[PDB]
Amino acid sequence: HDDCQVTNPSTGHLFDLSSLSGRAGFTAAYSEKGLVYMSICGENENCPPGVGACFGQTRISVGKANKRLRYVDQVLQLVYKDGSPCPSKSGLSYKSVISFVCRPENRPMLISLDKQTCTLFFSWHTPLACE
Ligand SMILES: [Br-]
Ligand SMILES: [Br-]
Ligand SMILES: [Br-]
Ligand SMILES: [Br-]
Repeated sequence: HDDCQVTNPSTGHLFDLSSLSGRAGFTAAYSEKGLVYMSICGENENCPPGVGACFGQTRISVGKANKRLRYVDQVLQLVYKDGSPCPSKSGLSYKSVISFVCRPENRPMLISLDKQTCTLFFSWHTPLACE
């Protein structure tokens, strides 16, 4: 239903990330000194309009925001696609994959940047991802 909510279809458990939404959003550490700004289920006020995540140093987009929350194998996931053109001979764009995993007891982390696909992979351990 693409409103920052999703159910586990096997159990009907309703997951909801609306409590993390807001333009102020969050940041994740990037490299030595940089960061990435990110808003959940909406654009981030530090990024260009419509952009849900962007590099701190440049405000260059690594994904357009959306509310299409998905459930797969106990993980909740947002995928912000259509980022800026990345350094790529074949014309790829940056995208951000944001994975919420259960923590029964709340900052995103960048765990990987796959240069092959220009995809930034983030993880966020949160009680919001538990059932
Ligand atoms: Br940066
Ligand atoms: Br949105
Ligand atoms: Br894309
Ligand atoms: Br992790």
